[PDB]
Amino acid sequence: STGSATTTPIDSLDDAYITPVQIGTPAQTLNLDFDTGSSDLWVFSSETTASEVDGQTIYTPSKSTTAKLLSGATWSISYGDGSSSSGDVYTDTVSVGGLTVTGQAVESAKKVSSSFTEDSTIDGLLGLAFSTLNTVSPTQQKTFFDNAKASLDSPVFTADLGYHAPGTYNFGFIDTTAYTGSITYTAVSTKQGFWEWTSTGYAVGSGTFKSTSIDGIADTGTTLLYLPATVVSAYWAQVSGAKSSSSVGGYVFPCSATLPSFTFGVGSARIVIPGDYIDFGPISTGSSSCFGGIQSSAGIGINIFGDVALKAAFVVFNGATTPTLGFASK
Repeated sequence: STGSATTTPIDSLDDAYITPVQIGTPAQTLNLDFDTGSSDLWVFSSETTASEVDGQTIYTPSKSTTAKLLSGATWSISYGDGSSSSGDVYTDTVSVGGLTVTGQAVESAKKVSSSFTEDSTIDGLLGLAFSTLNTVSPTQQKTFFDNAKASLDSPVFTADLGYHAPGTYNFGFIDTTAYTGSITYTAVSTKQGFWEWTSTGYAVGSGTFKSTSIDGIADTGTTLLYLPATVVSAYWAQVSGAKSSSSVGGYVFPCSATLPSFTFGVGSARIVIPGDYIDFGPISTGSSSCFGGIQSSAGIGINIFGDVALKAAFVVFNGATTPTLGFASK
């Protein structure tokens, strides 16, 4: 089997991407944030504290003839941005772009933190990291991809995120029309539960490529590109007036600037992020200070190849017995 679904930016900055997902019988369609950095499929629901729902579409398990309470199971997750959610668990039928999994754990939120409430466009998350990170207790549950894998034509999914435009998540096949050149595959460590890999270096604009190993994670659920402070300083030093602002929370730059590109290495291959992809707009409405899309990871503990990086590539998440990642230009 295969599936193919369009993913759409939630706003004009590509702050996140939403993909429609069918849950239950009859189908209830919710727009979920597909997140290769986590492993829980959770949704706003009829159980979510009413004051914490503000415009999201909710899953109502009592209206699904295939929903079954997973007795005793609870979940609770905290994300790198400080947000969190928790609740109980149902199993139900879940379909993405024509690909159906029966018995998928659907984690129903009883509580969500303010940033989720405040974003009316995201009805939940669909985790695509390794199932070892799934938070359901006392019986850990499998991701949608893990449950689908054996049925897929090939045990892979691909992320093709757009810049200020829709893109595609495919399951079970590699669309050879969706990229240019060849796909370069690189090794993955699953030891932390992530799609963790080692970039071979970087360049700023037209500058020379610096060969240096950068371990980090391919994370569709993180907006920006988070890299070591040395790399980030070298980038922003090429932008007149750019500075790191403790009060804003990262590098800002004059909105009048033209940003240089940023290149990252995948083996001997190179992925070029155009400068425009690094502009996240005014820090507050009407400001002439703009927020940068490349930020330091120094306070995170891990480097994160988020959407800013991934949207410049066609990315293969290869879930073969030994997982690997593939990157192609497009």
